[PDB]
Amino acid sequence: SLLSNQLHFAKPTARTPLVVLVHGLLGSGADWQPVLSHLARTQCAALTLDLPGHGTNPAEAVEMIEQTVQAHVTSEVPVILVGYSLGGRLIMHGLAQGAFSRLNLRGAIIEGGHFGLQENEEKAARWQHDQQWAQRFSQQPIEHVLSDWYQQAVFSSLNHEQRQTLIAQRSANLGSSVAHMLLATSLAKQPYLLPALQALKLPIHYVCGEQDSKFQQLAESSGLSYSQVAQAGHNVHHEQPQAFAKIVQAMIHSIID
Repeated sequence: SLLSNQLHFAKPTARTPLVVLVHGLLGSGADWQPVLSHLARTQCAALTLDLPGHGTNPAEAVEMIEQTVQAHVTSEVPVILVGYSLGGRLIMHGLAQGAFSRLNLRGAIIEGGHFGLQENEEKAARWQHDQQWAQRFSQQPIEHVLSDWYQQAVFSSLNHEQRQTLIAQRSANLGSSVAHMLLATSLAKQPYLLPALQALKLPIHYVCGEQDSKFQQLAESSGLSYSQVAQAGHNVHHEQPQAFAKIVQAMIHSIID
């Protein structure tokens, strides 16, 4: 069993790194098409994947990501893991646990992934918050829930037309499957990851949008190398796919000739 997946551009090899792209809650591998359009010019292979409960197919998610990437490479192929939001957190969690140790990992790019909450008080509040969203996704019309989801602060950069486009695209999701994934990977349950990450020899690069105050402050205070993208909020790969692809290219350039 693999996650739903698609290989792009080229055969992964020692000379052609594999860029693994992992979307966030409500998204799918199709979210990466704008970035891939720009990355096509760079010698690499890319792998898009659908997280459990997502796509046209509605420790565990992490294992399945590792297995799906492993199915496309040998130990000689350099791999870059790129994750947006939940996808970022899944990658960071795997990295903190040593879960990708049988891949030739050469870098990671994390776009708006939360390192975790530090205090039981916040974790409790987060669990309530996540349960309330999950119930909404379970039992209310998805377009109603999505209309509120896209009013969250992380999406402050978006205009009405952008929000409406996303509401429409995301309304294909199965509400119950979204809710389960939300809870199963709730931030409330996440160990704080930043110390484990800081200790890795692997280069880890954080990407934030300048208009996303919450994740810009996380990026800025993390001590990790980071890009802060002008004229973008949380979802940089949607808002500024060319700038995002340039960041991925820079890491590819850093690992091979």
